[PDB]
Amino acid sequence: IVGGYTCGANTVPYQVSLNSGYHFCGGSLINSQWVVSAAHCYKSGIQVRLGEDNINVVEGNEQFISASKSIVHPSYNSNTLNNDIMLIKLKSAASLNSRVASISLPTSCASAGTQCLISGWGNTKSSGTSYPDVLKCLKAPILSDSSCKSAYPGQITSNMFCAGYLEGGKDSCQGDSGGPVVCSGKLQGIVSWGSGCAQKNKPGVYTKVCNYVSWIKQTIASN
Ligand SMILES: [Ca+2]
Ligand SMILES: [Cl-]
Repeated sequence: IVGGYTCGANTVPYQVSLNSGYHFCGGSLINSQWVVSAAHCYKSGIQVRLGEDNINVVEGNEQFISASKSIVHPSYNSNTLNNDIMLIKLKSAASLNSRVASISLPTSCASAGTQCLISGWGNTKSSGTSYPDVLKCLKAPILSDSSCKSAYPGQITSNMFCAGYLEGGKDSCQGDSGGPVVCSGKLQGIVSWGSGCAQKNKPGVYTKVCNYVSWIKQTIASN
């Protein structure tokens, strides 16, 4: 997250870190035994880390649970990142508390102008590299469909939306992938892609989760 702020320990209790010996991706806990992340975050050897603030320090409140099953969207296209969404089922159920809580799925899509909270342990630099150990937060608006497709001609599908600032200086970045975009207490976005970070007319591109709620619920229910 470039141009955000320190969330505060456990102020985003649905934010998970995906870990394969290191934090590599964000995720969103949607019930005690299921995480939503980006398909492009897919790999073997995933440990889900809940209750995390500093990902380099055990502060108490952490739950480390291995993934039992990963399900990449059937239609995930790694070339275009169309349908950039993946479910992860935990070996055992998260103990739910004030620091480890689920985020509700959308009952409908969000519109441009809605303010959202984007969070993650990703890069905080537009130029160069700096990785925070503590969770960063960004308030950013959903941008117009039209604004989004003009920034990335030919690359935005109905399964993608832009959030942020065409002026730049505020954006998701490398390491934030699979993380939450929450608007009005609903998981509307997954940190998917973009061109650079916090560059002018290059807003963050997010997986449009409201397109996936029927697939998420059917898959959870059958798995
Ligand atoms: Ca920690
Ligand atoms: Cl916050």
